[PDB]
Amino acid sequence: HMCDAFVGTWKLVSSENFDDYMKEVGVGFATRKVAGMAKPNMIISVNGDVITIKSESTFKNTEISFILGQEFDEVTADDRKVKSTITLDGGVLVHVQKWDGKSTTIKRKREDDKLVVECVMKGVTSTRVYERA
Ligand SMILES: O=C([O-])c1cc(C2CCCCC2)ccc1O
Repeated sequence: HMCDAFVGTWKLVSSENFDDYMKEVGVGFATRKVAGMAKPNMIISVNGDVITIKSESTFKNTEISFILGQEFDEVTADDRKVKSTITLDGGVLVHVQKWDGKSTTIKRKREDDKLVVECVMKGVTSTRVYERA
């Protein structure tokens, strides 16, 4: 019952500063333009202790599965090879990615009927709001 309020299928409804976030992370121009245009569906599910997050769009379809607090190796949609740990902190899913001595944090929060995603790198924040599909 750890992530009950996050489970379901979610669709992007608004975005702010996403280009700038992608630039901070090091994403190249063509990828930023195509990924920025994406309208992803985020599908979150839980089976026992294993959480699965899928992100589907015309840009890329990705899937991660994990156990809270347990590190994994992930290839991101922009093809970074990162070491990721996802934890629950005060009801917020906190996803930290480390690679090449850099770090970024992606927080997912339930706020009213929305799932709000905040992506942060070096003072550059992007806010992505999803609603139930
Ligand atoms: O679409 C999203 O909402 C979303 C996308 C990403 C990555 C996409 C590829 C480039 C780096 C960011 C990270 C978190 C997100 O929440």
